Amino acid sequence: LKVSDGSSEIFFTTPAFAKGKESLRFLYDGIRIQTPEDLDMEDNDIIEAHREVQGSHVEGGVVEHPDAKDFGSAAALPADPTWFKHAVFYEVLVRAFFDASADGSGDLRGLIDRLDYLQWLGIDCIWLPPFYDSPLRDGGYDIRDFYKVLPEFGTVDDFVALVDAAHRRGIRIITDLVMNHTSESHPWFQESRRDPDGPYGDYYVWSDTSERYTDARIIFVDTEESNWSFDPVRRQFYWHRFFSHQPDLNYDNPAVQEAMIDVIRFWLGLGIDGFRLDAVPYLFEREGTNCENLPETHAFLKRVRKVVDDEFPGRVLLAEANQWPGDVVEYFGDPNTGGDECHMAFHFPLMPRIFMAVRRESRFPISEIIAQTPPIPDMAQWGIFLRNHDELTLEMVTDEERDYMYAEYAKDPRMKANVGIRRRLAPLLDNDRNQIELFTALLLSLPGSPVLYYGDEIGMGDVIWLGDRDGVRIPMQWTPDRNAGFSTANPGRLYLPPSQDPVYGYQAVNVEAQRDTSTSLLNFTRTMLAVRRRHPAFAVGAFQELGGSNPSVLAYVRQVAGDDGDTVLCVNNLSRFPQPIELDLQQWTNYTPVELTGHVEFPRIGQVPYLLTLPGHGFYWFQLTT
Amino acid sequence: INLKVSDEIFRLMEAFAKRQGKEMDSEDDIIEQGSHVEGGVVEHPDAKDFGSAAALPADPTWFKHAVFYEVLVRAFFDASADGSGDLRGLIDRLDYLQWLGIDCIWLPPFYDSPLRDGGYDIRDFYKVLPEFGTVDDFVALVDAAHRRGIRIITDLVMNHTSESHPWFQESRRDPDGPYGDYYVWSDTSERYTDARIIFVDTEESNWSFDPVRRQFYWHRFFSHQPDLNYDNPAVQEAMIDVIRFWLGLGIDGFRLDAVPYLFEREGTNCENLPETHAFLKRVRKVVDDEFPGRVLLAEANQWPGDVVEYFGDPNTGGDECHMAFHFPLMPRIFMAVRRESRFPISEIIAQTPPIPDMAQWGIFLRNHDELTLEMVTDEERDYMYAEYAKDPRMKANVGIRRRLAPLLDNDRNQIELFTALLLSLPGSPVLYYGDEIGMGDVIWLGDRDGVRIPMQWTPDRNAGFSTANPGRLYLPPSQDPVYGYQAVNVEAQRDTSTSLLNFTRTMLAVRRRHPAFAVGAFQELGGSNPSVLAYVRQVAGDDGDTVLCVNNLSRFPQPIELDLQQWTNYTPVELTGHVEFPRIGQVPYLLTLPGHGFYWFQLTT
Amino acid sequence: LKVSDGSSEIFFTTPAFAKGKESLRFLYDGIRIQTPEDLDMEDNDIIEAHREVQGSHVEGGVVEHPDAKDFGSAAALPADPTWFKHAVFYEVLVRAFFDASADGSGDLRGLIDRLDYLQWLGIDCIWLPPFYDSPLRDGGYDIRDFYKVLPEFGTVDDFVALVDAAHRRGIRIITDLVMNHTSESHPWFQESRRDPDGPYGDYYVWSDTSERYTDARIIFVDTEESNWSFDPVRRQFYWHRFFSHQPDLNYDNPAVQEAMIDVIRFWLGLGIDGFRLDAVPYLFEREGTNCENLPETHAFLKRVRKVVDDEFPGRVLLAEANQWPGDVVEYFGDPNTGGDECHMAFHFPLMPRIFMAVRRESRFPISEIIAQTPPIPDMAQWGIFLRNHDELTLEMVTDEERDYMYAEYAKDPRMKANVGIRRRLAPLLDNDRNQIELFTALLLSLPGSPVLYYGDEIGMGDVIWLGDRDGVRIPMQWTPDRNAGFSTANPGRLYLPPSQDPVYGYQAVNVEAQRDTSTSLLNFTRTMLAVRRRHPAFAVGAFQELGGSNPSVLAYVRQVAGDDGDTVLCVNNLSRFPQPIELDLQQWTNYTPVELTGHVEFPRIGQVPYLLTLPGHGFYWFQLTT
Ligand SMILES: [Ca+2]
Ligand SMILES: [Ca+2]
Ligand SMILES: [Ca+2]
Ligand SMILES: [Ca+2]
Repeated sequence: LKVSDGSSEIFFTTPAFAKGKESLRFLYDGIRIQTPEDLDMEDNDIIEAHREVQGSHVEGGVVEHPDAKDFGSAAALPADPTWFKHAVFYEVLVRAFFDASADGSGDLRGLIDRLDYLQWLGIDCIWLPPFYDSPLRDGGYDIRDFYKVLPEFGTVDDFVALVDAAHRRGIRIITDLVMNHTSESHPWFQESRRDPDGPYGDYYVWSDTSERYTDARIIFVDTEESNWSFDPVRRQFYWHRFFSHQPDLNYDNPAVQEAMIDVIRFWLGLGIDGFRLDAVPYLFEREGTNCENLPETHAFLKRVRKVVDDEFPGRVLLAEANQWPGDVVEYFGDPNTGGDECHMAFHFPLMPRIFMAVRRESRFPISEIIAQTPPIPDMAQWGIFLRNHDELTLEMVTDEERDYMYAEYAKDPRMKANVGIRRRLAPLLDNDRNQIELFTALLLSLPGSPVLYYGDEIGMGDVIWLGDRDGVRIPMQWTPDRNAGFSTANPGRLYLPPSQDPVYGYQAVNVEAQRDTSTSLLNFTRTMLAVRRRHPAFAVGAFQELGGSNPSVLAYVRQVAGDDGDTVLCVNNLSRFPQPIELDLQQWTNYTPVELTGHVEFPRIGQVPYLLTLPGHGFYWFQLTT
Repeated sequence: INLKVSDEIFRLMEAFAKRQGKEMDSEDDIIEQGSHVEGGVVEHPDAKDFGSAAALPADPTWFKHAVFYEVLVRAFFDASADGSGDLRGLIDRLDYLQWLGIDCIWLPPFYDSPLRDGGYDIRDFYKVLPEFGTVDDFVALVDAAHRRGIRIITDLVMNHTSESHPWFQESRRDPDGPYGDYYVWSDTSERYTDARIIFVDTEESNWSFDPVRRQFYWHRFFSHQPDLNYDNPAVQEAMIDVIRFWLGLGIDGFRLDAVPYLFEREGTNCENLPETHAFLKRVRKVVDDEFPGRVLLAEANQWPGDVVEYFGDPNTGGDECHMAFHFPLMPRIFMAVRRESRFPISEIIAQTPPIPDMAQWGIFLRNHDELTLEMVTDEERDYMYAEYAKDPRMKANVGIRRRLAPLLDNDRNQIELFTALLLSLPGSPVLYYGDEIGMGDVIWLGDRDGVRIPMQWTPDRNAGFSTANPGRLYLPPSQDPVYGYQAVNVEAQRDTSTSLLNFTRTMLAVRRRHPAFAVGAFQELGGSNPSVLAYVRQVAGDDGDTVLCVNNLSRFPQPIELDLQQWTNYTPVELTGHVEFPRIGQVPYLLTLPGHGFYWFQLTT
Repeated sequence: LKVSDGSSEIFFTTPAFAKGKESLRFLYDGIRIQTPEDLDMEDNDIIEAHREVQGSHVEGGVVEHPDAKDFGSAAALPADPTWFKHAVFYEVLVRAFFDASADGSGDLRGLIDRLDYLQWLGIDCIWLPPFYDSPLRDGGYDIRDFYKVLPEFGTVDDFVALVDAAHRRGIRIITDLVMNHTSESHPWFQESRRDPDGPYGDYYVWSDTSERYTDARIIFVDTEESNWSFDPVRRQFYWHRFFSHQPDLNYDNPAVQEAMIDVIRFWLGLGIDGFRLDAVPYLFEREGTNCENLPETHAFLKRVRKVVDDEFPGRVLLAEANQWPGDVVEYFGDPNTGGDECHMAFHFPLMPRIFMAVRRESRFPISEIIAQTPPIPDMAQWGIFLRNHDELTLEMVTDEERDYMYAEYAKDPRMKANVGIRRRLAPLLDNDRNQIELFTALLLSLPGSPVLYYGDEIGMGDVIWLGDRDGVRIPMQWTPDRNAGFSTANPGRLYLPPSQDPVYGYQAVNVEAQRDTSTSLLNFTRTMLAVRRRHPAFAVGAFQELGGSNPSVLAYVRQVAGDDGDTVLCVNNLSRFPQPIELDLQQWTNYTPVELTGHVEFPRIGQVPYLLTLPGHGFYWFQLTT
């Protein structure tokens, strides 16, 4: 008799295969069995082994959804409305970290088991890309059910257990949430194309003609030909700002707005602490405009921010906005209010300038965007991560008018080749350890809350051939064991093969090998993460670029405002050669720099230009004491 | 000063050129033709515009006596050192194919294309994709292949073009122009509603609204693949001129793709229309009149019985396609092994319709085709219809093109058994590149791209396929611990005599010495054991080639008593070892076989 | 029909296997063949494929040897009796570099093909471990024939071609040569145990008792029990200072001395430029002494040095001597003579102190041995290589009386574990790129001629399980191809398997990958090799350790004596943390340091302590101009 599941097979009056699972369902010739003569079983027959309240339900023409009271109440933390400024974020796919169910795909159940590593690393909050139920036609960003987590990951109660356990250690949880669109398979859309006179008939934008909203540009110009697609059911055009399978929400309907914010109370009611809003420059669409950054779109964001500010105190709202600095600051809100919209916006053109600066060996590309950066509300924080494109529209922020480097990125072969490809830090810097430590020093010292991608802390690579976005979404390399220790299942049943690259593969780089070795990149990242934790000037301090005699090196002091305030000095060399520089630190005369990693005392600053020397791509961190 | 040279090294141009394995030309920091539209006419080159390739002596039956080798040009060999397989690289590796013992090479589409659908979206019918080479490089290919007895056929999508085709750009821009009616256009979507959607999960309608022409165009496949109005007489002559072009260069034939969807009529399913066969009958006419001795193959994801008429009228001996493909073959062979019974194979043969005399079936070892990704099955005529879902392996590899070795868990015995059937059963066999050395599949990079991984030649860098940086490779060679190039490759397999490659070559060389495997009659022999499938391939006439093939489908040793009194007093000679077995009398001949084993015998006088 | 050679098999009135060889001999059933019916060949028979003036000949009781005039005359270089001071040596096994014969073992024939890489790297002379005919019972150090090169490597004419081609590019050739002993299989020994009254009966030390020379210690105390072994033929004890199969030469016989120096004229007459003398503290043995460093042993070395000085001008003589500095200086000769013995002696305890210094993060372990080092003749040069033990007796130089670190090496786990094991630089430093660049900066700047082991320039590792000495003797990793591009033959027929280690293997590190990448260790070594070439103060300059305010960093100036002399400054940090140091460079007031790799100009030195800053394990190289 054969017993099979697809990848693993075992041959055997009597009434072993389960023994790394308990939980499995067995059938024979399409018959759910619980002795062979009873079932007319003959030689060389086959038994199959398949896996075994959970989901919004459409009843009488109405899509019902459960409430947060139907599930367990997760314990929250002492409310600190300014935690997101001191936080270090860790973006990671649930699919890619750990597989506890041994089903080939990383699940929530694996995430709780790996929380000891993330605390040991020194992160303060985990950022989860969308994991709700979806057909996975656009990387989980085409939500099919807001109230149902993807079954391949787990159940909602597993999410409550994660928020609980991550909270017991002092770590928070945020997630993406697509605002502009849902998937075709969402019940709201299926009701619109079938019951126009029903309650969900105007939940989406419908028009008898395509010559409407013509001034808006097509984001995915290589795949889609128009933001209007002819639905075969309703016999009408529906508005999709991304792909055809992603119809845009009609926020012109107030029930849509009330439904979307209701989903926001649902997860906040469960215990989550934050949200990154995806595709928010496209909520509202009006004729004659580009259907982007409209004032009513910002008005809805203001309403959401209060709903949280009132009902869910101490939460955080982030904004994914592929816009040049000066246009994203609008999504912080009105400056006089001190923050009436998203608490955080991401400074996208940061590394695109940092990358070009170290290749041009000059600080000017970085000093420019910092001065050009507008001020933000005091209770707000810029979001700085080490990537060039956003994980929704693989495009880089640029401005023909306000970016002097606009025509210079294409003059870089590394930039011109990795266009539209999201890559990890190590392959972006050709695995140069000196540069990896340099880019990490900048990200952990520049004004704003840093975001770390999973795997960049040990030097993981990417399989770009697997996708321009999925290539960076490879399983986390834990051990040099099978499946990189990420799953104890068959390799052919995994969601994606762990990288077997000769230099970036799990056999060569993983947490186990780096953990058991000093001078490992993992220990470097953890050391800097612990150093930065002991100094709030790295999170809420004021930025001041200092006078230098050498533009090849970027130097700046971050000082916590007030007497006896935390004052650190960061010096970063962008040249591949040793460079000297005299510093204009006369503002801190009689201050004594103390290097942070080694606690080594350096000469006391005075009134003469302070002389430092750095190697190729080196950096220094001093504490300014008195 | 110091200088970086990148595509990284810190004279400079030459020194960088030599280290990259490329030619130089190929005070005064970093250092980094087909068809043409002439107003409103899309002019295309002619067959006389290039040199003529040397052809082979006219054989009106070679397609029957042939073993085909499907190879994606992007995957065999890279000579331009650009990371992708080109034409130029293929001609170098003709020595391996001639040594392997194939007869002709089948090439997936290589035309200029934006590669939005595996090169099946043709942007220009008269320009080879620049990464693959140029039209002049094909002439050298067809020439070089022919100087050694090897022929060339390629895919040719018939039903649709790419959206980027100049015919479609003039159709949506100049509706009153000469190309404005080269495609099907509609003002409503409620037309041809009785036709089913092929890609039901990707597309929601076979009509699509162009923003320029503000009209609905017909596409049987993808939105970038608009169907062609074959009711337009100029479309036909333009397409048969495309056929005239390559045949004038020297190609030995084509496979016509998506042909059951050419014409369209309201009230029908827009499939297998009489005008579609009437058109193909005219294409036959023009190839037999102008280029005698060429072959037309019909891609048809249809059930045997719904494909036989694509051969044409049997009275004429075949006035349409010379070849239709017998698709449900291995799905029954695969089921037969899991059933340890010969009924899944013996039943399809007992219900396969006749074919014209100058026709031939096409057999390949795959469960799904390359255009779509569906497994053919008929609720009425397939008695295994529902039992495929009762197989976890079949259920897992659904819509997934997978090679032979992963399908059979790399079981050497099973691979030899499937190879023996493919090379002995009636029909011209097709070998996918990699099945000869037991290559593996990557899967994760595409349902159809998983089998399109680079040819694993040597255990050197890039599997000996390219001399370029692995980053510039179009697809990385498989580094699987069992299926990788370090484990399986042409270099190692050629050495060890017990290798699969030496096995397949031995079968190819043995089959070449016996035409009964190609044009002989088929006669299943009654066996007392249903686990064993034994058949005879006999050539009509005295002293005709008569071979006996016995195949065991159980994983255990099995005996079999056979009915060979029609061949009394003969002597079975095994082909691989030329060992003489006892002469057959009036007794049921007894044979014993290992698990998943097979014997080939030659009944001689 | 089968055609086989052992690892590769091919099955086939007719009269392919040769096609990557021409050259092969074929036999069938022990019959040298040049049609099967002629030879009674049947089905399933087998044909074997075997490989096809060269050797000293023992005639009438006398071991005759050829002369240098019987072979081709290799062109020499313009005589420069001081080239060995400016030279950078590259020790490499012929067996391990390249296999041109495709026989599984690296040959001389491969060495000429790879000479373009060694010039491109920037070496000045190649050092070849012993390659004469030998039974390979002790790593080729048990010479069986001085006049016959090992056939597995090639012929003598292949050695003349190598000396020719290496000379056309400006590179020289030296080799080891065992002085104290030969192998049992040497014809001189076989004549001694068989014909005592013959000419070779007193070529070795024979005694009827073992109670002679009792005060000498046993080197290989773990394998041998006595330096006396009872020969079964002569029925007498013969003296072996190493292993039993290595009987010591009897230099008390003057014909032995004349024969040994004759071998020296043989290779120098061919065209070689140098010799490292192996086991020279054991030539002469006298009763009551330790049979080591005896004055008559030094007297023989003096005689040899002249024989070269007179007949072979411009050659070089090196001395392998596991002795503390102060005892090895004796092998330079009498200081007043200016050099009457070996031109070079190797400073063994260099890195043993350098290793302990960077682990103790203090310059004192290095500053001590330098001051304790005695002066040497002006026309002499210390030999500095990066290893801890010598490749003959896997032991480390130490002195209970004159080594203050004597009892401290065992207190280091890395040292205590790698005892008796010769390891490469990268595994010795845990593949820390910063430390590898630091140890290389010291070796390329300290007083003396540097010696580089093959593979350490790209970061190769070792397979210590293959042998305590053979583990470092793995094939050179050229390409990620089969056999690391070292041989185009079967992997099972290779002499040793190329390292497939996940981090040190050829797939991960090889010359091809490093050559095509900036910031690669190969390019670093080549850059430093080209920088040092443009500055003779790195070879013949005077050493002066400078006054420093921080013992964590080693600083020294190397100046070519005279006006406008070459003056470089090397600063080397031994701490894993950033460290500042004020330099006492008042001797070079108004001198301007110019960093060598980047040509960056640093502040002009004056009368105030000069301040520099370094990172963890960093180093700087400045040129002192005026
Ligand atoms: Ca919208
Ligand atoms: Ca190419
Ligand atoms: Ca059509
Ligand atoms: Ca001696």
